[PDB]
Amino acid sequence: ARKRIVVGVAGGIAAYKACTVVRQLTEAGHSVRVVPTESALRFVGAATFEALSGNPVHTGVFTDVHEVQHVRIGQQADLVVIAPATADLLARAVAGRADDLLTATLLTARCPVLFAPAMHTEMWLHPATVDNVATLRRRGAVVLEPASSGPGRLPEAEEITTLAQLLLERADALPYDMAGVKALVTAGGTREPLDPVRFIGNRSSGKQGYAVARVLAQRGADVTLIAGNTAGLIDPAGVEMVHIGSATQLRDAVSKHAPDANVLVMAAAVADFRPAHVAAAIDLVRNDDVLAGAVRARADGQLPNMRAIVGFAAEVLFHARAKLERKGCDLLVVNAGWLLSADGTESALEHGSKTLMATRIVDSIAAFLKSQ
Amino acid sequence: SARKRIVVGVAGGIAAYKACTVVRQLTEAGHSVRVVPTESALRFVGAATFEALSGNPVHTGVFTDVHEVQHVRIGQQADLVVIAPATADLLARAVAGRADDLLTATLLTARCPVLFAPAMHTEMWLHPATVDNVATLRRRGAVVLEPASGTGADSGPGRLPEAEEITTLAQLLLERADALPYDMAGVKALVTAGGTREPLDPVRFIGNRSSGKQGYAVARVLAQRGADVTLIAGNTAGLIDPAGVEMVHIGSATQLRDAVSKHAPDANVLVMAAAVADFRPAHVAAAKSSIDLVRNDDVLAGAVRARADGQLPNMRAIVGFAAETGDANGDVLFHARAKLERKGCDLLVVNAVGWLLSADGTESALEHGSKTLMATRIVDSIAAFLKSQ
Amino acid sequence: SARKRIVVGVAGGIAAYKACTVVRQLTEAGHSVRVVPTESALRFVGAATFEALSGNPVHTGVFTDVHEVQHVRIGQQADLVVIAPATADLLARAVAGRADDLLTATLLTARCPVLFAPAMHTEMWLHPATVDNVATLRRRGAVVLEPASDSGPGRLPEAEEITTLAQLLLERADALPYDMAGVKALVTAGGTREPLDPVRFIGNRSSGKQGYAVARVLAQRGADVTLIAGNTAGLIDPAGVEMVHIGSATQLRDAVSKHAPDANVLVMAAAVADFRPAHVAAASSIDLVRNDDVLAGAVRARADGQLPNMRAIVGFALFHARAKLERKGCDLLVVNAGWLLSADGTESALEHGSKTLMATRIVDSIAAFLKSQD
Ligand SMILES: Cc1cc2nc3c(=O)[nH]c(=O)nc-3n(C[C@H](O)[C@H](O)[C@H](O)COP(=O)(O)O)c2cc1C
Ligand SMILES: Cc1cc2nc3c(=O)[nH]c(=O)nc-3n(C[C@H](O)[C@H](O)[C@H](O)COP(=O)(O)O)c2cc1C
Ligand SMILES: Cc1cc2nc3c(=O)[nH]c(=O)nc-3n(C[C@H](O)[C@H](O)[C@H](O)COP(=O)(O)O)c2cc1C
Ligand SMILES: Nc1ccn([C@@H]2O[C@H](COP(=O)(O)OP(=O)(O)OP(=O)(O)O)[C@@H](O)[C@H]2O)c(=O)n1
Ligand SMILES: Nc1ccn([C@@H]2O[C@H](COP(=O)(O)OP(=O)(O)OP(=O)(O)O)[C@@H](O)[C@H]2O)c(=O)n1
Ligand SMILES: Nc1ccn([C@@H]2O[C@H](COP(=O)(O)OP(=O)(O)OP(=O)(O)O)[C@@H](O)[C@H]2O)c(=O)n1
Repeated sequence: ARKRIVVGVAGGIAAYKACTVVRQLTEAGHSVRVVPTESALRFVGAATFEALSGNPVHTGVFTDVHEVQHVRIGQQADLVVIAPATADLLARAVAGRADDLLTATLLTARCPVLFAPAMHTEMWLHPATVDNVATLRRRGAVVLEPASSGPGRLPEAEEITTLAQLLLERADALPYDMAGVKALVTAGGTREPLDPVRFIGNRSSGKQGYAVARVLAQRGADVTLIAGNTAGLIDPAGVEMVHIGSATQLRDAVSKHAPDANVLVMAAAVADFRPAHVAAAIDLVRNDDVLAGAVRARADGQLPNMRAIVGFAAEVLFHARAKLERKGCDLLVVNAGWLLSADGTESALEHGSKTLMATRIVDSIAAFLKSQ
Repeated sequence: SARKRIVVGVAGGIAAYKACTVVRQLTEAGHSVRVVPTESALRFVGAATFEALSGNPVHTGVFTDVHEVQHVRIGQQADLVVIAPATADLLARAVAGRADDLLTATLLTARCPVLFAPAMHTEMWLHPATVDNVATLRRRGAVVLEPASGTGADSGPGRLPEAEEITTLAQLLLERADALPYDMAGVKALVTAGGTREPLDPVRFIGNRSSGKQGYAVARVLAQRGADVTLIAGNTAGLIDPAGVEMVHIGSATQLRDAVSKHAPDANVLVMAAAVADFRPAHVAAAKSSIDLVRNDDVLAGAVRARADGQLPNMRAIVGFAAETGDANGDVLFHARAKLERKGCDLLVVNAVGWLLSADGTESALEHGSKTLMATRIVDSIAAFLKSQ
Repeated sequence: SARKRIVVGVAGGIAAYKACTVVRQLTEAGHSVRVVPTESALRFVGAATFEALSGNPVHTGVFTDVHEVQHVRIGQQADLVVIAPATADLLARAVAGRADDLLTATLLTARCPVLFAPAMHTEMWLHPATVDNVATLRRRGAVVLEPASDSGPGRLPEAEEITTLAQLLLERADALPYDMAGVKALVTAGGTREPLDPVRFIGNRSSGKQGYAVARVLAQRGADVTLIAGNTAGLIDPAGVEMVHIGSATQLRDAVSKHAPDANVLVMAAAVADFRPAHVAAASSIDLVRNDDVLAGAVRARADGQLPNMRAIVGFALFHARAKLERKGCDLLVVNAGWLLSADGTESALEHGSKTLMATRIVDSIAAFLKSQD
């Protein structure tokens, strides 16, 4: 259960944010060794990383040579996380440099490698960085899309920790395969009002919707995410946020952005009905099916971009295979998980995290779009 | 003059003390050696060791003795640059084109053959960045030796080849700059080498005086040019296993043919350079004044006939070896072409106890030189033939 | 465990990069090795090198790790201390009883065997201060390897030699007394090659190791050794041993003839072939002839007073064994399939171990026989 993680820290202003990544990985029961660059010590000192990780902090290969630390750290690692990954670090990782303990450890690691780049937009968008990021991606490393006045800010420490424990559970979880895919996602419970202060709502976290949006984003999809009431979820890096209120405001937001979308995933738990009298200081009216309405602009001919629609269902193997054909979605998800597509294929989602399940969902979407 | 100027670059690997004997052997062979270590190499082996072994000063940066314009004169005057060990860091700097210490600045300056001898932990060696860099150095004209694998649990490639292997591959490039193109990639080659031992008893036996140097040389040259080489060796003159070849040790000629028949199906090229014993001893006792002899099987003929009977499909080139002393009944090329059509070989190496003859009709006079230089002429023709077939 | 603890000390000679191969070899043999360099050795080989090979920390003075009592525990837990190279300066400090760095402090506290492998320029080695210091260390119970051979003596012996002798002292502490000073010895080793024609021949699977061992142990105990070698398993010349190679068994007979006069000990350890082929073809069924018993030829000349100086002859290869010695005429006989029979009837069972170990027993028996007539 307790995995061995290396946390590489390169020399960026965001280095103090790695402290939080180390503390959380440690709180989750994991064994963390911090390997900073020399230039990271100009930002956070070895003492801080030594107290948070509980293990010694060294920057070069020529210390504790008797314990062969330049190979053993990488050979025994279950994951390598670099946060922040500077342009310089990425440039060295691509070149295959091994001139400090962090880059030598990268060459030795035969485990998943997660870069969380952080830098100024101009650096991130410079053609050397762009090619370097592409090369690391095609070599099998995960390079998180940074957050956004432009792109380049380090993703929040929770997003990095979550994606780290994801790769610990499933090494192939985040291939850079959904490039060029545009995706509108919905998540969170909607709030149907009856008062400028009071309302009716439900208990959905939004986590699985957010999880699916995050996994799409970190696999290359240009994601747009319309959220309602969430369990205080913070926005995923690189996804465009559109916050909404009512189950009606959800519909308008969908039909505002859905034409540009290539893929749409209804994870929102929209409430069935809706009140009709809103006193400014029990008259319900049943709300429209936003998912089912999408399949119809589908047919009526104004979604010549849409190539996949996925639905979420609440708990029976065969009892649900009817719902996908009836609802007209390209595939449907349900957990008491099981995934069912419109080609008859069905698979049971082995138990896991909302993000781990989100990867199975995003896998089944990629396969569907291949079959076209 | 036969005295060449060698630059020995030493990068920061555990193997740096092995570079010491490399410089000792090259100076003992009359060459003039300048050692250019990286700064990290100095934490493994001291400058004083290299100054005493080479007799020349040892510096790591370009800003020393800039009056003697050493950052260019050191490269401009070298006949060979050898890097041993070449670390993953150093290969990466050479590929990027860095010139930030004296060694890498010498690499941009040198116009002579350039020999890297990598040494690393296997995981560094198989890392995609390392393998891309090795490919780029090779496409750019450098020779990058395939490392050794010397075990049980911590085996795998990445070990520095033995100094003798490095020094004799260094001398090869001093003699022939184009000796080691990476051209045999994708071919599997089976090589026999050495003499055989035909037992009279457990203790005594009949044998010949074969050193094995010929076959080992072609195995080595094949390995260092890309081939996945297997080497069936009998008795040799204490020859170290070449870097990157699978080794199989046999005692007798019967034991050789069983070993050849065991590995020939996976092979693309077979090199019969082993001096195989013509006749055996009739009775093998168990302890100890006229001993009878029985003829052994012609394993080389055994392979061509099995090939013509469809039992060796992926076999594409069978090269035999022949010893020669003078020509009277015809010329040497006349009798060799007859020996080549009769045995069914694709290539015949006639040893002047050089001549290279080919089933395509090619013939070539091998000039005198080192056994390893002759192996490159041989491997050239094995390549030339495979292009034809 | 068979895992013994070895201290390899390294002093500041050009030969320090050769100690790296000693450390690796002792480590491949399963032992735990702690390298203790002098400060001036770090000018030649870095601490980082010795750390990667030894797998153990590398320190140079006594004040590091004072908590885990290293100034003393490094010596009093060692099973062997080998110094390679041992410079003149190190030998002088060891004789003085200096302890001003970790290596010298370790030497004063060790109670196991101590093996010095000196290496230096010949003028340093033959300077009277060094000569005296080498004699004091030998007198005091240390083993000081005679170094190898500009062309003079003082080269570090090969690593394989040092590790061989290191593992020998791990098996027998008293194995290399400096007892055979002045003795002229001549040894034969290896198999022999009787040619049929210029390229073919008939050989035997003799390694030469057992004969090389006896020549090595003799030279490192004080003797001047001439080794006549046949076909060996690619063996390296022992340091301090005039080498003479031979081919056929008559070429050996010819070689023992030239050199046996000057000698005081003959160790007929070669596996000489008894039969030679009928004729050399210079290019069926092979008839053969017989070769001279070299050992029996050797006892005859001694018996006819042709070898005045030779005081001991040893043969090789105890039901009929005691009779074999009396029939051979040899002074001692080594029987392997060990047992060592003497020319005064006393026999001893050489408990089988390393070849070099039983070589020290063979030299033991030679030593007692030479002191018999002294
Ligand atoms: C205050 C400050 C903040 C920096 N932030 C970043 C950054 O966020 N990303 C980046 O690539 N470089 C950043 N740099 C530049 C790096 O310090 C520089 O590239 C350095 O060599 C670190 O690389 P390394 O940690 O991989 O060795 C910053 C520099 C300074 C002075
Ligand atoms: C004990 C030890 C052994 C090492 N061995 C190697 C090696 O064999 N190959 C390698 O590429 N790197 C090795 N390294 C990593 C290098 O020391 C490091 O990459 C160094 O910066 C290489 O730089 P250079 O280009 O100056 O050699 C080793 C490091 C240590 C501590
Ligand atoms: C390149 C060089 C090689 C040397 N080699 C030896 C040597 O092999 N033996 C020796 O006794 N002194 C040698 N010396 C001289 C010194 O005595 C030696 O390096 C050092 O001072 C001895 O100190 P130590 O006790 O640490 O060995 C050498 C000096 C140099 C500069
Ligand atoms: N007002 C609503 C309510 C539900 N949804 C969508 O409908 C699906 C689930 O509704 P349904 O087809 O009725 O199946 P259930 O799981 O039973 O519905 P519920 O959410 O109430 O559990 C989800 O994909 C959700 O996006 C919708 O379109 N608009
Ligand atoms: N029993 C044997 C003996 C020889 N060979 C192969 O055949 C070649 C030489 O056979 P041979 O006809 O005896 O060669 P010659 O032309 O007579 O020259 P020489 O024997 O002196 O080498 C060598 O390549 C050897 O590898 C073989 O396969 N089987
Ligand atoms: N031609 C020979 C053969 C034997 N020896 C010596 O004799 C010893 C071996 O004894 P040996 O009598 O040859 O052993 P056996 O196998 O019994 O041989 P033999 O028929 O002679 O008894 C060795 O020291 C060896 O060097 C010798 O001097 N010359």
